[PDB]
Amino acid sequence: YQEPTDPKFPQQWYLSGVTQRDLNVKAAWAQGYTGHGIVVSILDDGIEKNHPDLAGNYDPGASFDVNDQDPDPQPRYTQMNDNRHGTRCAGEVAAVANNGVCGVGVAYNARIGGVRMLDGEVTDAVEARSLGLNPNHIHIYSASWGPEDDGKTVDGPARLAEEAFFRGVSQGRGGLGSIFVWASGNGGREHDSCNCDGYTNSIYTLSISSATQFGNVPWYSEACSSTLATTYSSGNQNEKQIVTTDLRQKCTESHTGTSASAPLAAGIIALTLEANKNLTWRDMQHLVVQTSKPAHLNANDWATNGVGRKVSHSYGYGLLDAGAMVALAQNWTTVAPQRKCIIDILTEPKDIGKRLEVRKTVTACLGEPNHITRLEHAQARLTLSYNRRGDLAIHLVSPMGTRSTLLAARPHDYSADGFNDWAFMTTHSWDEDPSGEWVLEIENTSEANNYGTLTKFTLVLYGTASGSLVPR
Ligand SMILES: CC(=O)NCC1CCN(Cc2cc(CN3CCC(C4CCN(C(=O)CN)CC4)CC3)cc(-c3cc(Cl)cc(Cl)c3)c2)CC1
Ligand SMILES: *[C@@H]1O[C@H](CO)[C@@H](O)[C@H](O)[C@H]1NC(C)=O
Ligand SMILES: [Ca+2]
Ligand SMILES: [Ca+2]
Ligand SMILES: [Ca+2]
Ligand SMILES: [Cl-]
Ligand code: NA
Ligand code: NA
Ligand code: NA
Ligand code: NA
Repeated sequence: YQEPTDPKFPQQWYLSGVTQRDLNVKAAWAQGYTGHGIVVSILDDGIEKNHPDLAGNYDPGASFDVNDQDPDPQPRYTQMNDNRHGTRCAGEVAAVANNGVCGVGVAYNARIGGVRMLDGEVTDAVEARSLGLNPNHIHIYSASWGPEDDGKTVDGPARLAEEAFFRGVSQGRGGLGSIFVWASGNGGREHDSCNCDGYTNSIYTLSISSATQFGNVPWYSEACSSTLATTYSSGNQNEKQIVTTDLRQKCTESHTGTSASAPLAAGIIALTLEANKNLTWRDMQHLVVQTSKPAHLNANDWATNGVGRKVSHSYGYGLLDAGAMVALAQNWTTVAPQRKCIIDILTEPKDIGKRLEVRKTVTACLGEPNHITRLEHAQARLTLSYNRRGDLAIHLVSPMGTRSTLLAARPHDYSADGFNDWAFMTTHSWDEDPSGEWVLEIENTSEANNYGTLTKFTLVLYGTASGSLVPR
């Protein structure tokens, strides 16, 4: 195997490193996996399809302009180069290799397109038409953005966009399911808590956070239980950043944020899908859980779950490992059909006050076709009132003792609107048996005499009843 000769490949430290602080992509390339036959679309502000490092891989069938309602996602050029982000992300996935220009994509033989959908008013219809673009041609969608990262918003896909997610994972990709890769957010300095973003909090999105070059949690990171894994991105000014294609046929070394991590993940997922084109959308999440690596990622919340895997709310299961992903994909056995066990927990509304604990012992649909002994995602779907939402912290403890933070205190969130059947999701109990006692904790983290009521708590378990591995 001959590594790429591109002039900035040496600066792509998260791919070209020799110090074990990288995504282990060369190992996948040397196994023969470069993205050939895979199609990725960037949902963003457009794609410079004539960029010298993108044109060779550009796929019009992976592209559309929802903002102007035409097929051509070319960005709108402005003095401030506002609409450059999609071009930066596209190069991370699939910049051409060995062509003397900039660097390379993770999946440098994949085909790449873009949906121009952020340069205009983003409505539910715009979102749905983007998520549902050509779902039997595009394999993987990469989205780096969501509701405002102001630390006070709770929002997610409205009806058309949620229907697009369920159509995508159900009928997309020949019934194997569209793979939606999502950035978990850039709201760290606002103390944002990313389960309040219904796109990344979805079970249908494969959610990705960031690590700095020196292995730390970047200033912009949001912690939450819905994140699955991590890729490298930017940090402080002594740490390197992401090197990729830029608007006006240029090359940048200063692409940043969690919004630069999701495209790298999408590229790794493209390599993995080349290694086994029959992987379902759920198979892909299982591969990420099993192969991601905590080592050398610094956080104070690493905890071992019930099946022996280390998990963090900043990093999920750790750093994506492309070589390990493609190796495990090759002989992967398709997971069993997804079961869903619905448990209505409360017998009466519960005053929250300063603190509320709800304990319930469940059988996880014992005796029924939705019996789950092997969890995937779990949700606590909560309906509650409270006078100042951001003073709440919410935790969910599984029968195996795994504490998932569903919500951390958000100081800027002054809302009096509470949560209206909000489906807080955790990945941290993946592969655990969910039978037994679950504990929900709701706490007022402020000294204020805050007040409200929990009126509904639905525990929703997804998973299967076969195929478990010995714990790690
Ligand atoms: C009842 C009903 O109909 N509600 C409809 C709502 C419509 C809006 N939704 C949230 C939402 C709102 C938004 C737009 N917002 C404004 C700009 C934000 C930055 C500014 C910096 N920036 C650049 O500068 C680029 N050059 C990037 C963009 C992001 C936030 C985007 C999404 C979204 C959805 C999908 Cl699918 C994929 C993706 Cl990538 C992004 C999602 C929630 C539902
Ligand atoms: C894909 O997986 C399904 C489910 O196990 C199986 O029935 C089918 O034969 C597989 N297809 C290929 C091409 O391997
Ligand atoms: Ca256009
Ligand atoms: Ca190149
Ligand atoms: Ca956020
Ligand atoms: Cl469902
Ligand atoms: Na975001
Ligand atoms: Na997700
Ligand atoms: Na534990
Ligand atoms: Na149990």
